[PDB]
Amino acid sequence: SATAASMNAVKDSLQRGQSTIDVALAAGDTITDLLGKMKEKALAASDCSLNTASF
Amino acid sequence: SATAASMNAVKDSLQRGQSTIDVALAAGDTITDLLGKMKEKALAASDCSLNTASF
Repeated sequence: SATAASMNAVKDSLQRGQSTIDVALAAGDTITDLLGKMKEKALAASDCSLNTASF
Repeated sequence: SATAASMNAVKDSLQRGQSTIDVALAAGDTITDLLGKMKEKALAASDCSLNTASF
């Protein structure tokens, strides 16, 4: 029964790990969206027929 | 009959031994419970992802 109590202690560490990885995943989704937008902006800025004001 | 009286003297020593061992057993049960709790605490403290404040 001592071992079963120890497993009761293990579950808390696993739950904390779950929470940490969830936060990381949310931030990562936001970052991927921003990276797509940045790629579009960089593609638009590479046009050679633009004014000095659009660049 | 002298021997029977002597046995009457023996029974008291046996009863005192009973009492002493009973006290020891009660203390031992408490100690085993505390040892289980200590094992759980030591297992929890070995997690490498804890803060300086939880340790």
